[PDB]
Amino acid sequence: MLQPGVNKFSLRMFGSQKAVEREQERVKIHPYSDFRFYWDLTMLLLMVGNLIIIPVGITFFKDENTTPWIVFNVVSDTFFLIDLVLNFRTGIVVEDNTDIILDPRRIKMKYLKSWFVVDFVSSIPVDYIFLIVETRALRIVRFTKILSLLRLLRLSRLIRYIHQWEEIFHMTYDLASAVVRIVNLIGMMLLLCHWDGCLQFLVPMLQDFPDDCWVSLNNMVNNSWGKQYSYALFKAMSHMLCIGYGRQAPMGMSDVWLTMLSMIVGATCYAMFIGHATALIQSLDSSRRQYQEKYKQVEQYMSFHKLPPDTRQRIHDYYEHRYQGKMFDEESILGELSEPLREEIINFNCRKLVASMNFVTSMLTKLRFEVFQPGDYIIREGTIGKKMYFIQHGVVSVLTKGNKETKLADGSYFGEICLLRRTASVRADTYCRLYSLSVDNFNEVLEEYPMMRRAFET
Amino acid sequence: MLQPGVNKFSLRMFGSQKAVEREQERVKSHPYSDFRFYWDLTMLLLMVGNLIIIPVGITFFKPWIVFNVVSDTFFLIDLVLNSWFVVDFVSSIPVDYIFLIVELRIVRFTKILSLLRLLRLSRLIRYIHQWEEIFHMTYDLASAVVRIVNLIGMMLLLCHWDGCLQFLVPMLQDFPDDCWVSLNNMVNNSWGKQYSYALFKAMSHMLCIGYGRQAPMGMSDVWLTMLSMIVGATCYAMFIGHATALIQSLDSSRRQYQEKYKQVEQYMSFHKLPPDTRQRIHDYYEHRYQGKMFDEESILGELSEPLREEIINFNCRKLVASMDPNFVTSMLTKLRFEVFQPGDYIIGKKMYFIQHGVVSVLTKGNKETKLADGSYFGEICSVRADTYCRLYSLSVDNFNEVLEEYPMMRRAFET
Amino acid sequence: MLQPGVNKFSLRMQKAVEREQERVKSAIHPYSDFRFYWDLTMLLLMVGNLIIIPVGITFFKDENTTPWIVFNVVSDTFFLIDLVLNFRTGIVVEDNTDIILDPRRIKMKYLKSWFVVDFVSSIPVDYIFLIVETRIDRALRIVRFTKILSLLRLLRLSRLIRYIHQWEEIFHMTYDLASAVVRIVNLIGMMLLLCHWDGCLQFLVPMLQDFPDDCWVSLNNMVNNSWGKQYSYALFKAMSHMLCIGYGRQAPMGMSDVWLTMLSMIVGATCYAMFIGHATALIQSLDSSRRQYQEKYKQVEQYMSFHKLPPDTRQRIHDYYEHRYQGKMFDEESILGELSEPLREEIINFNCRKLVASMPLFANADPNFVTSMLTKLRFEVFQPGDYIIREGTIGKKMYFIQHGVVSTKLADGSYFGEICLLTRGRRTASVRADTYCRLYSLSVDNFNEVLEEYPMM
Amino acid sequence: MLQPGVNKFSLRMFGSQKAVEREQERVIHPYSDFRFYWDLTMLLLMVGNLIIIPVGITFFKDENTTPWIVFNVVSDTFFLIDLVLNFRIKMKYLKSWFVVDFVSSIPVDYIFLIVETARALRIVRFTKILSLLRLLRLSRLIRYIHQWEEIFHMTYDLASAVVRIVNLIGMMLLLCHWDGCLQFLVPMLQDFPDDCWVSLNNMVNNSWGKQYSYALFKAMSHMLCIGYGRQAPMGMSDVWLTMLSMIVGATCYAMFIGHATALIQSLDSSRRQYQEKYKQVEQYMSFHKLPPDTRQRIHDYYEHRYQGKMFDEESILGELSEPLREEIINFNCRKLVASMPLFANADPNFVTSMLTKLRFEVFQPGDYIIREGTIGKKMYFIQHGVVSVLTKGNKETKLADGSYFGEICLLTRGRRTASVRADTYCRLYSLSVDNFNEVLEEYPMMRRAFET
Ligand SMILES: COc1cc2c(cc1OC)CC(=O)N(CCCN(C)C[C@H]1Cc3cc(OC)c(OC)cc31)CC2
Repeated sequence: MLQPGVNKFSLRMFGSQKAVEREQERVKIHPYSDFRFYWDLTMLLLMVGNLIIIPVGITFFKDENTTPWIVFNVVSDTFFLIDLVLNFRTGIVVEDNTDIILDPRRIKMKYLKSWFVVDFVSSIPVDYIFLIVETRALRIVRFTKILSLLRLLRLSRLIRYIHQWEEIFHMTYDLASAVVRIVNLIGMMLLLCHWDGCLQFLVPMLQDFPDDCWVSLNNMVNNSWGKQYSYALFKAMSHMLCIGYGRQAPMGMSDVWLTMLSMIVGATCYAMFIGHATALIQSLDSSRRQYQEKYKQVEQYMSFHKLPPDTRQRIHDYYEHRYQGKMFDEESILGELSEPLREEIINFNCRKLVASMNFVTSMLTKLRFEVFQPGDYIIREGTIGKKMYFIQHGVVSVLTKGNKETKLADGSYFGEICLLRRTASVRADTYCRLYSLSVDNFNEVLEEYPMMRRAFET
Repeated sequence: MLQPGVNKFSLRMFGSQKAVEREQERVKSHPYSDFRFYWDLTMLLLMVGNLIIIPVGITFFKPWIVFNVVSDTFFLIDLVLNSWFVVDFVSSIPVDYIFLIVELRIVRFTKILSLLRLLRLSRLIRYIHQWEEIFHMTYDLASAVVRIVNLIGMMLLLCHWDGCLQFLVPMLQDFPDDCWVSLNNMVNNSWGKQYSYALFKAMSHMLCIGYGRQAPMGMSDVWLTMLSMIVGATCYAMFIGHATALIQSLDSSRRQYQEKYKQVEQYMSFHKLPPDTRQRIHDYYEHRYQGKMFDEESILGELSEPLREEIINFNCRKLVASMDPNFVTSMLTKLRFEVFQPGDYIIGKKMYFIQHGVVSVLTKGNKETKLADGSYFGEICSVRADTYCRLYSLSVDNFNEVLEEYPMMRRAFET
Repeated sequence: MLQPGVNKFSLRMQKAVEREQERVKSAIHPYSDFRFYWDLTMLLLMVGNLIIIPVGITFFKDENTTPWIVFNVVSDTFFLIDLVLNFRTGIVVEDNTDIILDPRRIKMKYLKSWFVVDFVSSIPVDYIFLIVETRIDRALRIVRFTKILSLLRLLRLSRLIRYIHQWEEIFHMTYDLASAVVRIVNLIGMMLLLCHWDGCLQFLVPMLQDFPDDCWVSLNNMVNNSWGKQYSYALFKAMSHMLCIGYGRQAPMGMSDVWLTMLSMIVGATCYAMFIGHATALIQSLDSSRRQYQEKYKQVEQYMSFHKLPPDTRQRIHDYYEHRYQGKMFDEESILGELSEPLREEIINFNCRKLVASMPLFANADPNFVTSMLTKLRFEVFQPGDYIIREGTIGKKMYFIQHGVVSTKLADGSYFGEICLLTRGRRTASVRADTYCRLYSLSVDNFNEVLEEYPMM
Repeated sequence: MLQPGVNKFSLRMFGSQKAVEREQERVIHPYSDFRFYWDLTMLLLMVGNLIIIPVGITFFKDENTTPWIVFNVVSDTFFLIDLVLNFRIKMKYLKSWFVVDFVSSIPVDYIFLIVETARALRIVRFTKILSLLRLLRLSRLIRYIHQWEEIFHMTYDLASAVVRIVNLIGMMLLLCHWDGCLQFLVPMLQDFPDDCWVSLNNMVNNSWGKQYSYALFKAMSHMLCIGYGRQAPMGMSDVWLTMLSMIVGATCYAMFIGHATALIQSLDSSRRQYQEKYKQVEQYMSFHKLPPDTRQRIHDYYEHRYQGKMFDEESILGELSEPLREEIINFNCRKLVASMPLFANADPNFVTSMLTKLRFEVFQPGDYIIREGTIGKKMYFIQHGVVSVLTKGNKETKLADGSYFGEICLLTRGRRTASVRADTYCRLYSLSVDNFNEVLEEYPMMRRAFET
């Protein structure tokens, strides 16, 4: 299973099949192996369970040496040693370059600059081994508890595993991905609040019961772990939201300093999260802002030249019925694409129109999109012929004595004459989305294409 | 009648009347029709009444039987006329009354079923968006205040929901001694006071001021105020972020003007510019752009040909005609805007058209010639500027292409 | 006298000033000195009223003392005077000299700018109401309605902001950090005025309802305390509502207090939120070229990572950027483009005459095409160790050394290999860069085209 | 060592010692190493006094013992030496901060009380007020730190960002404890009022530890806008001090949060500039109706061409100088363009010009690169991926990195003899025929060599 390649992500990370096979011959543990996926899924599950339950067990409750908590801790930590020794035989992507690092020497030397020390200190049963090497009892309990808090260093594993797997899975960068990111931020913040509540319940217990503690004043001595956890989370979330100090203001120096640090970090983190979410939602609403800026610049330009209200209203109508209220660019998007994709776009969008009438593939590279408005002349009499048109969605009425009122439907074509002084003229009935072809473009595309131009001229 | 026949908001969707007859066969095959507009308006009024009345009735005052049955009739009209199907299927029928047919806990079940009736706010969300672009006034500061007031509006109905919920939860489970009601002794006071205190706790929790006159004691109070605080603060913070972003976007053009002037400040810092020029540059930007930015070239090259023709005509018809439509029009299509500054020398291969201001001519023979709006000069193939002129330019080369492109009387023009 | 004859702000917007006189010779101009001083007198007197009236009408119960009445009536006389002077005045709006000398024109324009508010604020509605009541002749109701109708005078905020805006659009000479501080202190002034008004209201709303036991005045034992020791705590509650600190000493109890607290939380916190957003926007707009430089460097580093460049180049490019743009943007081509001619040639002259005129060929000739080719010059920045030109390479680009000394050693004002342009072939000199030499450049094509367009020399 | 010749990052400013020799030729230098050591000791002693002076003034009533006198006189002497060292350029500085530096450096309070020796208690109050006004090392520290910003900086990445927020929070905690000591000092100077908060809290004779750790709590509660403290102000000098504390704390915290959020947002800017472009393109496909397959095959092209890494190749190349563009293009393309035999014998100048005429191009698997019967227009130097060339009765021949397909019709014409197809995301380097023609017409040295 160490050989990578799964249609869920490998076929998207590597569009062609062969590249995926190339990954396989790279082996001839891999980052993209399915066994790695299963291992990291089980990891995330069990280790998030640890990050949630360990602060509850070690801060609240008594008689920690009971069988269920002990066996849970030892099995989790043994899995942690397993993945720790696995980290000495693995591979990661470096600076986005796909490097297998199947050599243990490399995955040791270059890993000797990572956070390996954090994983070392976290993934060893410090509480048990420190108790054994020592073997004042309350003081030893204090050390073993405060070092048991070091099991929460698995947040580093969580964040690194998320970072290596944030880019693997995507569906659509719309509200679906944005809500995923904001939900991840909210989950991290509630994890922080849970940790802070457990800390504010444990620091009194670590000192043993004070008389100047929030626990004594609130009489939360021997009621329940559920209510105590609920009220500690209450204090932590009130601190970050800046509601207050719960029921009573701090009374003891220990709790004064504790609430000071808790509320400073909570307020700072809440402000950071709120600003990040606001920036994310503005990025979601980015498409409207560009159009708003362009329209405000247009309005200021019209005011700078003192245009009459009729022209201003016509300009407003043209802008609202050209860009449809949110902005895009023809030139840049058609210039930042490879040849096959550009020809695919110009074929699908603009081939049915020409098919209603390799020269064509070279003529299609000169069709300029163009939108007019009702009542506006397209071609005017007395104007030298310089352009034709290819209706994509519009109805143009020819102005002629014979052609009193016509409605040219989709896929029509006019102005072709004088290509090879307009005889007539046409208006716009509805919102017509024309195309265009300058006579110079036709002359060029023809003169680099002579081997059929010798019959085109006829 | 499915025929819209609207010349006020359907005219914005389709400017010409002809498309109206097109919409005619669109009927013969409507969201913009009169009947749908009337139905949506009546349903909108009734559902606003729903959102601001039913939470009051379900929580307080444990008549109203008249209002709920008639409301359900119009909801059924929506479903038969009709993405979000189970939501309407649940919050479109009298679930509370029909639940008793299936069956104190039962009575409580009817109310929590009625709590699902609020989901039409989602229908309002979709509706309020699709009325947003059909009609508009302008993009001035006034419309922004309207948007902010509407934002405050749905956040305030959210406050109403939150207060009703915060009064209901300690009311469903009788009234425990640890509930905020028991602590405030306001068990049997007036409806006004109860609603005021509920909306007050909700207001404080979202606005992060306090809990009120007390602090949560029972587990129900703690957890209720818990989620109240988190959701209220979060939603209010995003609301304020959106409002401030919109306000800052209102005066955008001034912002880009300021950033461009800051970049010019850096540029003048680099080249050790003398203070006189460092002040003249500031004045020239204060009057050329008037502290608010635009780009004439991009806008002109972006507009459709008839529109661009309209603006260029309205700007320069009197200017050029003061010296065939096609030749003069092509000449107009090549005028550049060259706002000058007082005391700046002007001029010889270019001619100048003065739209605004006063220009002076310096010569040794005659003392000067005073010119005004519309006068043409520089016609060859030095002079000063007195006021903040807005001269127009005609480069000789551009004149050459304008002449050569039309050969009907080209040799006559060069003659 | 009514003619605008100032030499401070009318100068900024010279013969046009005489044209301003012309627009008055057709007969008060908004830019007139007397108008400006009179508007300043209203500025002071408006600030005074907006502070005193809410305190006077709320505090100092049974306000039958004479000096307050004298001050109020004289202020009302100034208000009638300035309202009637608002008739037949020039209003420069839309950056256009709309002097509207026509009485109908000034009438309609003033009727387009909160006319009815101006009348209702200017007229002493309290005095007229009391005099008509005395002419006519529930007593306590009339007593409270006296203060209620005197409260109509707070509509003068609209006039105050209108006058300051008529001056805000004039005083815009600075847009540096000083202007940001001016905007910030204006925001703080408006916010503190709202604090003062909310504090006065926190007492007025109870006061107009006498003093019920549920009001905070009763519970705080502040019924009989001094006026200062009441205003201070009222403003304390106003700021405690605005800043979202708390309800004050004790939570709201009565329905009136609860609803007033709700309204104060809204009008307080929302306005403070807009204030904070404005402050953050201004402090970020203070430093923007640094942000743009950071974005450009991030894009360049991102591109450099895209091409898997060796670390030596990844250090050389970083050094080049930090010693070329040095954390602050400058786009020479665009800035020069969007400048009118005379400023452009002035900048180019001051930059380039001493540098380029060192060698004799262009110095001898007439400086018109010389100025043109100077405007055609380009900015180039080099780094030590990189050879500017190579031996056995076609010499086509001269260099005018504005700064630094590079290798013989050439000091500032020298020139690099100008003989290559007039000759042709491969240059045999490999000049070595030794300093951060900011040079100037051109091309042989530019030289050929300037000699073609100007073949006189 | 009063000259800036140093063997550290100062060299990064001025590479060659001859460039450094210019400053040695001109030349106390602020950039000198001795001034560097003096600035570090200034920083250390300045932060020490900025933490200790407000506490020494307020809680330590009549600290007439010798240690405090020694501390104060050492500070006075060292600040005076710093002032006299900080002194041609003085006239430019003359209208700046000499009143500031004079009042900050000298012991105004101590010299004031010497000439004096209920007037005595008022003199003590004046001494305390003068020593408080002497705290202008806030401004001094701001100046000296702001000097360092231009002096040295490695990168503006996340590493420096967290440092910037840490600096802001350190300055803000400086403000916190200043306000904490103030909230005790102002009531203390009046003598403990009955209605004051200290009296209500019974914190009248408690130790320095409590009187500091709860005053700090009170003074940064108003900063985090959490509340007042144990009680409402009650006292009215107290409520005015609460006015000032509320305003300054909330306003400064608002500015600090705005600045920090803006920094963390500008930290990730390229991703935003790519997301905006992708939203624009998404609207482009929404406008001209297209099948979902084309939408997917454009999304894939962006995800494997820009990779979410938003950069503009033309602008980045242009804004660089030629003696820096040359190394980039060389490292990217010397192996590729020297691979084919015809250009291996080409002139280095001709090679570099052809490199400057090279253009980056990307393709997708299954998409034709060159077709059958089309007019040949460009040339290709494959840099990545594998390409499948199909030439009539030919199987899927697979060229690799460094190869070249399309070299035909480099100067000739005719229809395409073969059709190629991309097997992977082959990142090519295109090369148009007209560019080849123009480089040969401006380098006619080997026109006759390439004529064959
Ligand atoms: C009163 O101070 C602020 C208020 C607002 C804003 C900014 C403020 O300070 C940064 C804008 C905003 O997002 N908010 C944040 C609201 C979040 N909390 C709940 C508001 C209150 C608690 C908090 C947190 C603060 O710091 C961010 C703060 O600074 C004085 C004020 C407050 C809404 C209005």
